[PDB]
Amino acid sequence: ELTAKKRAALNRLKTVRGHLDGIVRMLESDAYCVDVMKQISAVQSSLERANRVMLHNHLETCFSTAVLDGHGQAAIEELIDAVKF
Amino acid sequence: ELTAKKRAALNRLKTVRGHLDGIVRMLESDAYCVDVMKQISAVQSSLERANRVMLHNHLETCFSTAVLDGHGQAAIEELIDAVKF
Ligand SMILES: [Cu+]
Ligand SMILES: [Cu+]
Repeated sequence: ELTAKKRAALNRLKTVRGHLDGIVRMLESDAYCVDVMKQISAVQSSLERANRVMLHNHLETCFSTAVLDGHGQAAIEELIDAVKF
Repeated sequence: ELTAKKRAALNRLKTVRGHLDGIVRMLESDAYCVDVMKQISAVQSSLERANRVMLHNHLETCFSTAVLDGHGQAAIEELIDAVKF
């Protein structure tokens, strides 16, 4: 069943797929380079926001409750690739 | 009519919209946070590549042929917002 944050991330993502459609569309109509470039940047910024809600969800959620057991090093170590790999 | 670079940017973008679908889908199935986070990052990296092909197209294209006339300052000045605004 679906979190606070995971819902919003999801809706954010849905919103971004439509944003993407628009860009695909204008590129298809041989749109002005700079305009396309700025849409693409708008999309990336929304992606950044969604990813950080994710992280945030993850930390209080799966991350924390690597309280009990092997948690610790493994949760961290793999958390690290998802920041940049 | 459609450029070298603008074609590829377009196909890249089309590819990314499908990538996005997948993410929307897994989030809908309450997917593992980290996995989702890493897809989202994969999408952003492809966006970065597409944007730079754009830039590259723009520079040889509309940017350059602000050779003649008021070109110069205006093309540059507005080019600058599309790097970060
Ligand atoms: Cu998680
Ligand atoms: Cu251009």
